[PDB]
Amino acid sequence: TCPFYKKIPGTGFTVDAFQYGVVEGCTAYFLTHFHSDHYAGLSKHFTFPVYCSEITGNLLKNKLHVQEQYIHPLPLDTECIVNGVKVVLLDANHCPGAVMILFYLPNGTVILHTGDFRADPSMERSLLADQKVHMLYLDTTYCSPEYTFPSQQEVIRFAINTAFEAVTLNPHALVVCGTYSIGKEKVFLAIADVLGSKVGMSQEKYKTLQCLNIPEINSLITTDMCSSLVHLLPMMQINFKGLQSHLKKCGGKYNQILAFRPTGWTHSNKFTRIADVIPQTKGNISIYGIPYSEHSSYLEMKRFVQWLKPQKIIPTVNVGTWKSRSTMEKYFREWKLEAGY
Ligand SMILES: COc1ccc2c3c(cccc13)C(=O)N(O)C2=O
Ligand SMILES: COc1ccc2c3c(cccc13)C(=O)N(O)C2=O
Ligand code: NI
Ligand SMILES: [Zn+2]
Repeated sequence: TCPFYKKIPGTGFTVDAFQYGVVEGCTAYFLTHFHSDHYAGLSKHFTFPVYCSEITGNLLKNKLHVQEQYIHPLPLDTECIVNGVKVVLLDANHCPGAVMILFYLPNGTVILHTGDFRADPSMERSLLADQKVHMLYLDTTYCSPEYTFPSQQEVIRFAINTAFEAVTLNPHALVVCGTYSIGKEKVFLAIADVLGSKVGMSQEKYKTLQCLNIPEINSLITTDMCSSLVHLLPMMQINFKGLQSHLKKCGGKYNQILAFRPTGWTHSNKFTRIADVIPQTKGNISIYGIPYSEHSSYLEMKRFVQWLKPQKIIPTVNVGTWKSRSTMEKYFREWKLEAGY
């Protein structure tokens, strides 16, 4: 049962629809980015063409072992023709390799699928400025006004300052950052840079980062944990028990852990500004939850949609309940009446 919001009308295209078997009529499967809820179903035994960014294609080949004959990477900001239809991939400001897709239908309809994105004013000067867009398939993850969080710049500044202070006060403190999906790499890269260290991680995480075309990555990451003052761990280990366990394995090199858990929005945001964020502490371990989002805030999403002025909006997130659907449609109507389209 492939949902309608993953189908592109007038085409043989689906978007992020790999867990529904052979979709009837689908001649090309697009993947917006390498996140689990979006590539779900893709495996080494997929035998249909997959269209994606170069970075996403690297991850499909090396992490999911999809055969190269079915991986069709496309450059960004470049008009391409897929099965007789003009398409453009645009940077989504989400995770590495994440794209939005512009479809130019033969009948003149223009469709923008945002994939997952964090709307930014720089998108208002992309190839979208040249385009009337009739249908918008919109990442509505945080489509409610209570969803406020700081800029990525502000969050990284807090993380850098917090880590530099803690390690300058105690040179025997270890910094740990939690990760699961790709994305939010700036958190641990910026901290390692201010500490003059490479980032140590597992072989599997190292493999993943090697696929991301990050400039000078070999100067920034390592599998030699002993040489690193900043360690990556699975997000599930970012707790007092998991961190105590990791500290023991470091052989008495460290006597303190400062850990960061990059989250999306938490209602702590509704009460606390980034400068007033405090950690959870138990003994010699402190855990900071930092609101580093790679999705649009409500205000960022509203600004983007009011600039784009689409004729029709199709939400791709929070579609499962009538309450969420009615809430989002109320906001779309508000935005349209305020802006005048
Ligand atoms: C369990 O934590 C996640 C699982 C899946 C995803 C995800 C994302 C952000 C942040 C967290 C997650 C995301 O952007 N996407 O697409 C995902 O699939
Ligand atoms: C199972 O838990 C998730 C599955 C998918 C997603 C997700 C996210 C946050 C937090 C959790 C999840 C998210 O932001 N996005 O985009 C997702 O697709
Ligand atoms: Ni995502
Ligand atoms: Zn997602």
